[PDB]
Amino acid sequence: RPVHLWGTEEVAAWLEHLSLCEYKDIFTRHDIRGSGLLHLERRDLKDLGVTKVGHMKRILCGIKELSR
Amino acid sequence: PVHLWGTEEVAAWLEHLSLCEYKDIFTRHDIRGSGLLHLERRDLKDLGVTKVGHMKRILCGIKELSR
Amino acid sequence: PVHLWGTEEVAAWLEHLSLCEYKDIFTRHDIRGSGLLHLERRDLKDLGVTKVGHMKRILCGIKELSR
Amino acid sequence: RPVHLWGTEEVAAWLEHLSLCEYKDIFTRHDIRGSGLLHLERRDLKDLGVTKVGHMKRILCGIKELSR
Amino acid sequence: PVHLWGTEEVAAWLEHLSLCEYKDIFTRHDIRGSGLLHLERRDLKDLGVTKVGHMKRILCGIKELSR
Amino acid sequence: RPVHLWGTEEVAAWLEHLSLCEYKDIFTRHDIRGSGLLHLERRDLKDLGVTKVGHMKRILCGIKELSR
Repeated sequence: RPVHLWGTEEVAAWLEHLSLCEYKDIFTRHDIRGSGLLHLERRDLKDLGVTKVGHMKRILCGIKELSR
Repeated sequence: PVHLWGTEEVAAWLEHLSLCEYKDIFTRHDIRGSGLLHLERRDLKDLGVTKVGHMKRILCGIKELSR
Repeated sequence: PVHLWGTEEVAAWLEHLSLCEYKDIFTRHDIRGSGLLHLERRDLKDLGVTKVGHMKRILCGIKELSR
Repeated sequence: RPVHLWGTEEVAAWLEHLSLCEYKDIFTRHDIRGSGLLHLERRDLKDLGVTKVGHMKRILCGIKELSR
Repeated sequence: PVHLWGTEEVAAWLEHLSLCEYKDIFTRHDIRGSGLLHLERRDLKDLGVTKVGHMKRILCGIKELSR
Repeated sequence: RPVHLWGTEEVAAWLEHLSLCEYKDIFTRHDIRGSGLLHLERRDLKDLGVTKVGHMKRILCGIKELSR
């Protein structure tokens, strides 16, 4: 289960875990593997479709909250 | 506790700063409690805030929240 | 050494990342070794890559090449 | 010979020097003087006809590799 | 001061760049001083300039005017 | 008088104020209200009839020079 080995579906849970299920799609289409998450930057999220800041933040912080 | 401020809890805060004119976006962007705590100049720029005196007012209202 | 990777050397790499589905363009665009080392989000977007998880996979495969 | 004083033909060599002779034409038509090179941006190259990324890159890096 | 360059003031400038062959359009389009200061790649493309080396020459002659 | 509330005639002055009176017509026909001005883009101007760059620029800059 290493954060870095999360298959695309592993990530999905996570988001669902943040109540951001509504993003499970794209995050899946863009083959967002475990590791990928760990480096998403505001722009990646913008390219990934996320726009409500409170969500980028929510996702972004859900990340530091991961590696760490 | 800020850490759990619903989107409406934040609203008050802004209104407490006399920045009510921003309660909209801050609400649309689902700016939860925690989110505030990490806004960076850019987030505010993306959030619509532009008058520096306001970005600062909001940003310091944050430093003046966690600490 | 990457710095001299012919267009086919790069190909392997991609295939090493399981991104074989990109070996085409990367070859058409005469993506030599050095070129890789400087691809920027845009180059990848121009290069056809779009699934973020891939741009990242490629980009990090690069940081994970020079360093 | 100052990079900034390269006449249009000076540039030409350079490209030929990168094995990008196939671009000597346009680069010449667009009166690409020495200095001009120094500021080409992805778009200039796209307007200049270059499309194979590996070439824009090759040219672009041939530039930092110049001024510097 | 550029900021007030009449259409003919601009003309000299171009001629100073050895881009006299453009003094026409730049004059027709009533390219006043200030206008120059904001030309963007497109304006030049609309203005007729096409040889990149010239758009650049003009554009930098501008950066090299305000600053 | 809020830039955004300029009636069609309010705009007119402005243009006349830029010595672009020769455009007061179209700008009036196209019911160019205050706010409208604030978002004109090169194309709007082209559709609006303005063609001498120095004028689009003049108008365009007369705008940033407004909101700001």
